[PDB]
Amino acid sequence: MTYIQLLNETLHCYASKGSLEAYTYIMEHAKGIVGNEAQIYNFKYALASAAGLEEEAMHVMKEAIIEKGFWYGNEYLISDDDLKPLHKFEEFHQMVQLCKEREELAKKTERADVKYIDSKKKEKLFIAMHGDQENIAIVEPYWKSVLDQDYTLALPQSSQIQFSDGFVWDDIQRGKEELKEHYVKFIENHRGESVIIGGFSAGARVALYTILHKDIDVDGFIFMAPWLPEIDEWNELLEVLQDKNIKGYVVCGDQDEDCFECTQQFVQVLKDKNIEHEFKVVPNLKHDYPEDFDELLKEAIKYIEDKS
Amino acid sequence: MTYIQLLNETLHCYASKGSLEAYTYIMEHAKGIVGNEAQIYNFKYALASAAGLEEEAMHVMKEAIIEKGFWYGNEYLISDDDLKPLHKFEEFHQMVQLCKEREELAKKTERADVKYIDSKEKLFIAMHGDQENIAIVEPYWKSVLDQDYTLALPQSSQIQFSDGFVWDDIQRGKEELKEHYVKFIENHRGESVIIGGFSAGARVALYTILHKDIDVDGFIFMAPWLPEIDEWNELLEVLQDKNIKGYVVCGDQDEDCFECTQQFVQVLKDKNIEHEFKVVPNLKHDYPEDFDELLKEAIKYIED
Repeated sequence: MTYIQLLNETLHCYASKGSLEAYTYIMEHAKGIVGNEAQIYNFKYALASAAGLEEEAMHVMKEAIIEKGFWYGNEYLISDDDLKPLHKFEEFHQMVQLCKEREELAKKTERADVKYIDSKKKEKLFIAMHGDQENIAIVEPYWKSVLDQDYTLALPQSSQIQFSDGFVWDDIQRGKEELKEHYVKFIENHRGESVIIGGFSAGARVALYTILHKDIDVDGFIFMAPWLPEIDEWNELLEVLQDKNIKGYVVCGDQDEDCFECTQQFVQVLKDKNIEHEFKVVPNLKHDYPEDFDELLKEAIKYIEDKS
Repeated sequence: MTYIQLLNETLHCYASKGSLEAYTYIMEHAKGIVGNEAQIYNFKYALASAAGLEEEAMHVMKEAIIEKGFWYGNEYLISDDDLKPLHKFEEFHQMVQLCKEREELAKKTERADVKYIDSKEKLFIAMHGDQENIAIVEPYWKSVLDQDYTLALPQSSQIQFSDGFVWDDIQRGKEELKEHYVKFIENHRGESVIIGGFSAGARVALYTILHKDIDVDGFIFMAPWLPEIDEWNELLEVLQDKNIKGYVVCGDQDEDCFECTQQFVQVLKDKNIEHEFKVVPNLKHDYPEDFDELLKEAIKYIED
């Protein structure tokens, strides 16, 4: 029973039954209810006085005003009809005067006040992994549209350099390590909610390796022409996908001589291990992203965590 | 044509046609394409050399390495078959040596790097009812944080009794409401803004909006008390000017506010203002017990 329910039912009871019953009602139900005691006491002694329980009303009043130090309107005090039976008492005039004082003071001191309760800022993260012989400039354009879904985009670059501005994921260990380093650093000074990791070819490889070694907690993954040459060797580790409930959105073009094979073998295992996912083959496309890839990203994200 | 399309079609052309045609292909399509130039130059001179255009290849190489300062793998350089025709040239050994230096340096210096590209600041103002305060109203509007909204709970300066505040003088109310709001936006740029209220609280909220003292995207009233709804006929026009959505809720046992709330909803229909009224059965002058769920819908509706 909330403060308002108590107050509403009490009033109802005043009309329904007498002032006596309503007094009896609030006596029993007021206990424990938080809100504004002053208002609760006013109701109590007003009902007491109205019902004819003059003595009860006086000590209720005393407590409120004397013991708890609250105050009520002067006009109300000297004009509420329910309180007339109390004017006989001298203690009553004492309270009146005591309240008047507290009121005059309280009114000159009126002032606005406000309480702000700032939000936590649901920070979402998306990590995209470039392909071999790429870098951040080259992979950014294809994953830039994740900001439209309120996602902070992290684009990691491998330390394994092959030529000026060209980087690779050959050594999948350093990759997994770095990927963890970046991820740890990010959550340490944040600790976000949703996390989706995306990748292209070898990029997608390290992404999947990392996830499976539980080096990164992810809600879903979005691979584009992933290069997964040891898909059979990772049969045991793929279990991790069914014990943590992760959604996968995989895309690959049917003219991709290097990645349609491994991408379809991978999808086969995802079906065998009943992992919620969705594979999309784009006709005529080779080893490149589809021209309406930013639209697929919209679906993918919707699917991944928007849905559930 | 993207960097990848260029690179893929060029290779395709190498297999389809000769190394000469593929060279010719990349020459005309590379122009303008953004993306790793080093990789683009490698393709160019490698195809040149392979095709038999040794001289062209040399300048291509020179530019890339000399003029633009890029470098390539030593092993690749001294082992790619397509580049063998270049070993005759002394300038070629110069490049080799120049790259070896830049490579040794670059490889001892390998290091991870990452680029972050960050992605609002929303405000919600709830107005307590007469004879209430911040403690009493907070519980019914606390669930707006779940929708990424900063919650502002203003308290009227008009005190009636210990910890009991009222919106009698609807002018001071409008004033204060503006003061709080101004102060907040001067240091926040609040994108979305929704104002909510209960009874008299909702009244000041509406009065303020209409005097354009506060820009709001929507408003959520609970059992609003609007006694001069007809007197505000002219000022209600403002709701059709900047296009605001309204979500009004009221209980059918509310002796004091079901009248005015329905009259108000009537005007909103007459003035064709996007809105949605919801009557909760059996409810008196109090919030519905599943009110935090209605707030979810209301906000969904409003921002949509």
